[PDB]
Amino acid sequence: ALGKLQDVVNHNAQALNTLVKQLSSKFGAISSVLNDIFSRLDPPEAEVQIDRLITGRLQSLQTYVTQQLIRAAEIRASANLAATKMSECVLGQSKRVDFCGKGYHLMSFPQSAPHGVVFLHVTYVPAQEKNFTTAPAICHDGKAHFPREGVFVSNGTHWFVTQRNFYEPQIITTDNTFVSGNCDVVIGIVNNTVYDP
Amino acid sequence: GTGVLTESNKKFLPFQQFGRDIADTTDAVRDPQTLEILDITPCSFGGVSVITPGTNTSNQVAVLYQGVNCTEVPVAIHADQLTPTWRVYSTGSNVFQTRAGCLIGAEYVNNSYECDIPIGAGICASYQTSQSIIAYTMSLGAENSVAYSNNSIAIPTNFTISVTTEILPVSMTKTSVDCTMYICGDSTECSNLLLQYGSFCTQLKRALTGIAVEQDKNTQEVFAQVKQIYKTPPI
Amino acid sequence: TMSLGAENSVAYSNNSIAIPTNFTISVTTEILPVSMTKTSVDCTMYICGDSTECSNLLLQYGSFCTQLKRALTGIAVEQDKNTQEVFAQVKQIYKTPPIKYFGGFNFSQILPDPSKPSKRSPIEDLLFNKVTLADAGFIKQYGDCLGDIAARDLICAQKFKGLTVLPPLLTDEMIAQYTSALLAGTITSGWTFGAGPALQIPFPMQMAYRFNGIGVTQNVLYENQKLIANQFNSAIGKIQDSLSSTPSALGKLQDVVNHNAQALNTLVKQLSSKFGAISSVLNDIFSRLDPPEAEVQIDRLITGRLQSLQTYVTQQLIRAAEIRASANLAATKMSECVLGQSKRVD
Amino acid sequence: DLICAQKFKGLTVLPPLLTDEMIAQYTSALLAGTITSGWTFGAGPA
Ligand SMILES: *[C@@H]1O[C@H](CO)[C@@H](O)[C@H](O)[C@H]1NC(C)=O
Ligand SMILES: *[C@@H]1O[C@H](CO)[C@@H](O)[C@H](O)[C@H]1NC(C)=O
Ligand SMILES: *[C@@H]1O[C@H](CO)[C@@H](O)[C@H](O)[C@H]1NC(C)=O
Ligand SMILES: *[C@@H]1O[C@H](CO)[C@@H](O)[C@H](O)[C@H]1NC(C)=O
Ligand SMILES: *[C@@H]1O[C@H](CO)[C@@H](O)[C@H](O)[C@H]1NC(C)=O
Ligand SMILES: *[C@@H]1O[C@H](CO)[C@@H](O)[C@H](O)[C@H]1NC(C)=O
Ligand SMILES: *[C@@H]1O[C@H](CO)[C@@H](O)[C@H](O)[C@H]1NC(C)=O
Ligand SMILES: *[C@@H]1O[C@H](CO)[C@@H](O)[C@H](O)[C@H]1NC(C)=O
Ligand SMILES: *[C@@H]1O[C@H](CO)[C@@H](O)[C@H](O)[C@H]1NC(C)=O
Repeated sequence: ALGKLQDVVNHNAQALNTLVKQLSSKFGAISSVLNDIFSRLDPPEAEVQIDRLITGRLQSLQTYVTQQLIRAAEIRASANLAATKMSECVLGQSKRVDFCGKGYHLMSFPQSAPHGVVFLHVTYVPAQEKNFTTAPAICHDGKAHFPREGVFVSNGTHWFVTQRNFYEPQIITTDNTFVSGNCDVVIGIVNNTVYDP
Repeated sequence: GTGVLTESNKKFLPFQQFGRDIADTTDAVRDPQTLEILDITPCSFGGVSVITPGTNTSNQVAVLYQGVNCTEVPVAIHADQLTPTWRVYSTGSNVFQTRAGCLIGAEYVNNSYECDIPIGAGICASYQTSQSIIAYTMSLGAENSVAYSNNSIAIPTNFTISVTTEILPVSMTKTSVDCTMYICGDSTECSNLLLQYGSFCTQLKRALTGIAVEQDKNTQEVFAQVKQIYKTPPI
Repeated sequence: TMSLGAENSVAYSNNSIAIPTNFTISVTTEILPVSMTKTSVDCTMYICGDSTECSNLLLQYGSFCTQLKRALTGIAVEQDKNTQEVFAQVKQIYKTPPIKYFGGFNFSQILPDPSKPSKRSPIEDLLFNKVTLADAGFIKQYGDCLGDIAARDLICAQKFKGLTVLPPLLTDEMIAQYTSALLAGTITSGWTFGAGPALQIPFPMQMAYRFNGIGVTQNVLYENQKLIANQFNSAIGKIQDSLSSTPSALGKLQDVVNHNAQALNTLVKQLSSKFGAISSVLNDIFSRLDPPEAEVQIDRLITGRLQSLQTYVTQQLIRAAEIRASANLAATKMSECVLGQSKRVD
Repeated sequence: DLICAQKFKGLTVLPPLLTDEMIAQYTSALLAGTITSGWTFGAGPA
């Protein structure tokens, strides 16, 4: 579950552990303790031994710092992503798919984890389907009849105009249905009535 | 140098003896005592890679030899050629060749399952049944044929309310290093020699301070988007 | 001097509105890199050319080499993650229905082709052929590398130096199957399958709802169905022609491949630098010097080559971060665009 | 702990400016507003 923060912590700890362990490395030099080098060699050669050791250790610090720069850049990308997620989904309702949850989005709740943030995207998912016979327009009186908002479906014999994301049939009336043109150009136009209130 | 010697079909000009390549390594040589032009090629090699279920579960294991074909891999027994002390695998009967390299220790299965130990080029091993390591091409999923028709729609009559977590990192630990004490602790001569390298320690110090303040800004701009703290109502 | 463009004088008038009276569908491509090539470097065959004393001397340089290997492994697994999260969003591989009459729209250019042994649509075949990819994980038995070959010389030299590439986990056929599942679902179901399984819906109805989602009612779709079908078909054919004509259409992917090839090949050239040593061959250094000076030169050369490898790794890390940003962008595009309809301009 | 050991050799770990109680208070404010106000409190008041 929490792998995406556990890895942050473990990578930081591992980098520091490697940086510490580098102290024992010799880098070709006779030993990795400077006092022994000073108290066992003459200054001219103690000089070069220390030179090599300093170069190695400084280069180790340098690579540590560069790796940290790159990790910080990637974490800043994730922090910009988290800021956008909190703004767009905690403080609103997002309209872009798969940004704030698999499915249609309703809300979101933040929870503060150590070195991170956790969101609880409360989404909406349709479950149970039922096939139907659908027709783009209904030619009542020669004129076509597009559904004002919804799809045309037929439970076999009768036609209803339901919404698209939750089956809920209503009888056809002039308020579900707007008209534009005539039933001579569109294909799949059908013949039905449109009750007038 | 070491390697394998080959009858080079190439022709040297009468005065230069040996060739080279992109890197200045020798890639040919005119053999003395025979005046024959000889090639050089490194003895075959390649990384190995171990495929193990967790030790808490099993102790048997399959080994992947990357790149190499399944011809020289068994020939290379540990006694002479195979450097690692892996003698049983150099003789196993379960040798199977994939596009990643010759692998030893798994039985190829003609089935297909969603897998856990990726190998490469589709293959991926696992543990199954009298129970050992398999090696099978992965399965993308249950190949479905969604029914298209030009007068049939499918309208959902029932919903559900998922709630799915999503975990994002925000900040990291704000380390900081002490250049001189790290490189050499309490050695004045070493400090003298160390200051001679210029603005390295200052540069590291500056970079790490930049990272730390960036962390503080990260947390501040992820969470502190609220004008004033609010209270939940009593009821 | 650079011309920004043809000067124009848009006309303002507080009782003048220009309402268009005719549209024009248009299909326009958009290339994106997703995954780079998974390299993996052998520390002690590059740094320490097939020698014995040098390797022992390397054994006292700390954990630089295991750290390098660990970083490159992280990059490789990251690349497989990128590909898997961009393409394999669909849980269950759908497949196209036998009939291909989608109200008049012609998908033959994008839907798969049963004739070819490579089960890819013709457009995928075109751009595929166009991208000149260097070898990425053949079997390369010792035999194919041994010889006086000419074109394989580059990969052979890289392998000889120990530098090598690893095959991507998902073969190109599995990638093709993933893209075909995305296509079949988005054709016969629409955006509906981004919120669960795929709900079937006749394609003219789906285009009617796409239309209705940009402020134009649906009658300008149902009343002009054949005209829009012809515009769509022509547009797709044009795309095919335009891709075929200019080889620079997809220069981004070629840029990725070439950047990797250059980056790794510089590495092979680096070995021809003495670094202030006697020569660039360890064996000669060991075979002409006494241990004291020999070791000193060896240390000088090992530090040089380790520094070169460190630079290579670092730049690989940078480039992998850029590719991961592009792959996150492509994952967001395949979500908000392929699996839905986007309201974000441009 | 190992932290003391790595503390020597001069590798300090500075604390984060925001303590976990402060961060928890931030998220508590967010939750209370988003529960009794909705989206309204991203735009000006609550
Ligand atoms: C809808 O038709 C398809 C066509 O085969 C069928 O598989 C499916 O079961 C039908 N829907 C229901 C709810 O039965
Ligand atoms: C369809 O809906 C109508 C609504 O009046 C209902 O009377 C009828 O029983 C339903 N089923 C069929 C098969 O017509
Ligand atoms: C629909 O009705 C019209 C007249 O009302 C008739 O001319 C036409 O043939 C009918 N078509 C169908 C498909 O019922
Ligand atoms: C070395 O011995 C071979 C034996 O056949 C002979 O051909 C060759 O000339 C000899 N080389 C020299 C330099 O004498
Ligand atoms: C492995 O070597 C054999 C040698 O006869 C060759 O036939 C075979 O094709 C090689 N493997 C592959 C995958 O090419
Ligand atoms: C649906 O598809 C069938 C088979 O291609 C076709 O005969 C029919 O005309 C289509 N729908 C219409 C327009 O009636
Ligand atoms: C809809 O689904 C719920 C479970 O999600 C179930 O309890 C209920 O009976 C189903 N039918 C209706 C009409 O709600
Ligand atoms: C719209 O433009 C197209 C050009 O492709 C033309 O063929 C068509 O007749 C135009 N329609 C109208 C109503 O002007
Ligand atoms: C679709 O385009 C292809 C390529 O030209 C060809 O089969 C034909 O022109 C069209 N066929 C159908 C059925 O649309």
